[PDB]
Amino acid sequence: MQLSHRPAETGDLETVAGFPQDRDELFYCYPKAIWPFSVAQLAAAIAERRGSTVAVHDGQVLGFANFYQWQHGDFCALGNMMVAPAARGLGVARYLIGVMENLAREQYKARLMKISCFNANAAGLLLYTQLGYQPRAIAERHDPDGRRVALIQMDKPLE
Ligand SMILES: CC(=O)SCCNC(=O)CCNC(=O)[C@H](O)C(C)(C)COP(=O)(O)OP(=O)(O)OC[C@H]1O[C@@H](n2cnc3c(N)ncnc32)[C@H](O)[C@@H]1OP(=O)(O)O
Ligand SMILES: [Cl-]
Repeated sequence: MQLSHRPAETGDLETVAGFPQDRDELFYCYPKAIWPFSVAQLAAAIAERRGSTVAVHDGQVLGFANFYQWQHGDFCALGNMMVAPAARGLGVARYLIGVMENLAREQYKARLMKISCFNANAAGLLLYTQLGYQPRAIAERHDPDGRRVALIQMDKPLE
């Protein structure tokens, strides 16, 4: 998987808004969104966030991520991490997380990256563990059916 990256563009949003395959996946990567996902919901997140970036391979947009918190000299918090279903398990998220780590360091002078994953998202928890993130805290949250879930907050030093 040779991959490139660039800022997200308007024409990318239809494709990216197709990445979550079901209500669970949408909850995991964007818990304030409501199913079905739409370009309007994606565009609204982009407008409130920073660093919205796509990963591209062989002319296809395969991954998306951004920051929902940014604090210069301090940390960024990575969210909306989503990969095309036909392209999972090929390193897209690993590549994109590295690009976002570099952007945090270079543009934000961040010392730390924060992420939070819902307990049911095994793939996400294992992704960030593989990339050297460690768990710090667990917070109670609710899913769209009002059921109690656990949000696992993790972080990683950027040096
Ligand atoms: C902070 C957040 O935004 S959390 C939200 C994460 N997003 C979602 O859950 C939305 C739906 N899911 C997806 O988009 C994807 O499955 C992602 C983002 C979780 C993973 O993206 P991928 O590009 O498939 O992951 P990538 O291939 O880069 O794998 C990197 C690591 O993730 C983990 N991983 C990825 N998929 C799986 C899986 N199906 N089962 C177990 N571990 C997995 C492994 O640790 C893997 O490392 P390895 O292959 O060296 O063992
Ligand atoms: Cl998010």
